[PDB]
Amino acid sequence: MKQTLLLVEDDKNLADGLLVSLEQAGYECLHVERIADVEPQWKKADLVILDRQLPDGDSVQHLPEWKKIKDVPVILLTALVTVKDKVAGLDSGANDYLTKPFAEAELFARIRAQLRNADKVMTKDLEIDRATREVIFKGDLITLTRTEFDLLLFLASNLGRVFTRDELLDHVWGYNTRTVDTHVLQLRQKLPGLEIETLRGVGYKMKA
Amino acid sequence: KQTLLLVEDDKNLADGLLVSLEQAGYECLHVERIADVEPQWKKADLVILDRQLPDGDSVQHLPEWKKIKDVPVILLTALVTVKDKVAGLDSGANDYLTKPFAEAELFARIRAQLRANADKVMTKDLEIDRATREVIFKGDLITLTRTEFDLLLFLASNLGRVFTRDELLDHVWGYNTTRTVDTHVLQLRQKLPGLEIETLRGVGYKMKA
Amino acid sequence: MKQTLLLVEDDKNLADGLLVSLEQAGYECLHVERIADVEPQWKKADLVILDRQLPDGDSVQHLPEWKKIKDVPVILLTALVTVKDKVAGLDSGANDYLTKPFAEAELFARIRAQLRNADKVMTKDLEIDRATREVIFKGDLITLTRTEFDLLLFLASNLGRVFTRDELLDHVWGYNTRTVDTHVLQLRQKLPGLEIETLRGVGYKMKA
Amino acid sequence: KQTLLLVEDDKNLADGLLVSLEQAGYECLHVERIADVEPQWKKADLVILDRQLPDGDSVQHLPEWKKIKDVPVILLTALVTVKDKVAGLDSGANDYLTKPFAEAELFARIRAQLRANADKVMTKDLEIDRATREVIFKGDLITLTRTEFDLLLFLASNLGRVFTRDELLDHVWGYNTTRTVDTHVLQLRQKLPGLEIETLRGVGYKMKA
DNA sequence: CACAATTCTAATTCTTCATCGCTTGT
DNA sequence: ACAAGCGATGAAGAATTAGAATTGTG
Repeated sequence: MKQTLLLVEDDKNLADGLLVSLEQAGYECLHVERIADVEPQWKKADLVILDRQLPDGDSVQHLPEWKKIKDVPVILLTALVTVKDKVAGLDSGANDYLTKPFAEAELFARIRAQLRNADKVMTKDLEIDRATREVIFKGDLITLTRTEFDLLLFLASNLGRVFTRDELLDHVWGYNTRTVDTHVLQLRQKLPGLEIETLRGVGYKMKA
Repeated sequence: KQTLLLVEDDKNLADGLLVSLEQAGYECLHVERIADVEPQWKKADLVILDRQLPDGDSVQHLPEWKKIKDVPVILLTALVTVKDKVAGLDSGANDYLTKPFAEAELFARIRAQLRANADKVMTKDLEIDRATREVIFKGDLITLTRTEFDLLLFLASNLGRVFTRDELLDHVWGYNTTRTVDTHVLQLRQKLPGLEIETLRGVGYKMKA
Repeated sequence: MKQTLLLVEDDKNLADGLLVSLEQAGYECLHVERIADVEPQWKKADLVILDRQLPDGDSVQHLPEWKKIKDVPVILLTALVTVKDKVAGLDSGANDYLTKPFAEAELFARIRAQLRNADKVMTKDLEIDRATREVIFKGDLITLTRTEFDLLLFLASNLGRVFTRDELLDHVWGYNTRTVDTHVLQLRQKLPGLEIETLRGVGYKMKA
Repeated sequence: KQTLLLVEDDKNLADGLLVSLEQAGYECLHVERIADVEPQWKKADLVILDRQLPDGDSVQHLPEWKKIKDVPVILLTALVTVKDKVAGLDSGANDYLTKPFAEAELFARIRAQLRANADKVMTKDLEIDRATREVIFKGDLITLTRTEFDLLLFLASNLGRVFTRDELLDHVWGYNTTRTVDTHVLQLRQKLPGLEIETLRGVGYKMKA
């Protein structure tokens, strides 16, 4: 019961308030205010909420080439009026729509219904299927726990990315110190040929 | 090719919208009552429902239909109340419309939900039949309750797909009680011997084969 | 030990969805749109939410006589952001203020903060404290269940009120048929001398 | 008679605000560091706290301060994001205010929080010492783990009252996982035989005394 | 009265935390 | 070599599935 999430919005306290309810909801969040920054986080993202009027042009015009990267449930949430925009937003690749002042439970409903190969995460000699929660290393499946599988998968999708151990507490356990090492050592000592290059202070990324 | 379906008792606008939809390329199906929905649900690849039909409300019968063919169910009604948009979409509904609608708004929500036998299952061990609502494990006709008959069917459709106990009370029961499922499988190990249901610590339950 | 709630807002959509994620939350709600309609819904409540934009005048000018009845946590929220209005809203009896745009979680945080003699609701030969959930009837103490005690004190606060059998179901059972009859019998058969006057195939009511 | 307190390292702004309260008449205290924030917590009927402090954060140590006296508190900080606002309010706060503010705004929020031996307790058969974390239950000396002492602590504080297991996790354990309390009382019947703990099937637990 | 959800309850599978010692660069 | 930091060690305290009569109920 855990997936990923993305956000795009320039509004300040409304993009802030929404991302509090979702981190209280249990879906990890990425927040962006520049189309120049949406290319990095797209592959990481399984879902996208968007706004229409923004810097670097109208976002819907920059949309379809990101759809071309991944078939991702994309919802344009924005203040605008015409049904012409509804056709403008949904003739292209898109899978719903909303509008202006709204209630936050409305958005939570339209995205909950959309939640219900691409399901794999392949890196180097490793197949991770979360529909079964099984890992394979050179044709060998080793069973892990819900927390061991969590940290490994977050770094099975994030390649070459380093985050801090305090950040790993709030990214593997969800919203609310030395376990990070004694269990990544549970991983090294139980997965022969583990390719996690330890670092100093700041610590963990996956080369490939 | 492409097929669809619709359910509407109001005559003038329904007849006219399927005309423009028959003018459109799609081949069209239509009924006026809920007893006629289950006949052609299968051959249809997309449906259009309403909340105010003659023979009752369409949501109470919905989730059984998505478990014969999971096709995009687009609700359409005069109920602009947001609590319907909640009960609808948190039942097996994808999207809504407004009671009057722009025609190109409707189609745009048809393509957007199109671009992105069925009664018999074949578990290597045994056989399940949803018509007679029974089970045959190596010849034995096991006696189950509806609760324990229903949780096995949603799992036999997605075997090997482990899911948490919180995402099953929203899938066997109605969406939106208590903490129970641990005892509902314990009875199925008690009466179906050697049934491959692996239990994971802190994760969930799943069927391997 | 769940409790009550109340709402005063003429704006319909933002009062529509606001009560959704509260019914999703687990507190029953009351929906008002006139100050002449605010008077009757007060005593039954531990909490009160209020708007300053109302038909039939300024809501703060009808405020202290509601404080007289019960000292209730009554937040305010409006398009009036002036600290002068904050002094107006808070010199008089209240506990908080807010702003038109928010996270729905801000209210949720600012209502969980207020929850923590008046615990009782007392009727004919009946003493019901919700903090212990024992019934005292003519002096006798008698056991109940989770739902038995919940519907008994439901009709204990509501004097002479009548809800339909379907209305009693969604109220005492989780959101989103014959038991209402058989359980009110497990109420009569438990305690004799209970003024549940059955009506015409319709509803039920506790008179006094 | 009416007392209150303040916590801030900022020098002149704190000086001008406590003088206004002394101009307001409310007898007040002030501490500049967390080193002495704990001593004078008892004498105050209200506390104004700032998280921006040189010797660390304040919310990370908030709940044990309220756990000694349930007096309302207010947070004042340069962190005006809603994620900081809800985090403080959910971790035991009682109100909130922005960083740059007017005076009567504070005052009106001082009265609004005013108009509506705390270390040892003695109950039947239990004579509890919270400082040394020891209990003498029926003549014997009992010593168990920490969480099993904070659990019999908030119950020993609000005893005779029931609380659902959901309302204990955010009240005894760290908020800002269900099969636990069902087992945490079990060993309380193993180590404290004869404890006066009734249970409510479907509801929470309580101490009968 | 049948059916179902509760509390035990009993025996494990996992986090977290000190301690030595060990891996990086300073 | 020194000086922070990072393997490892292996526990002990949390969770985590399994039975039995009880309780509640649509």
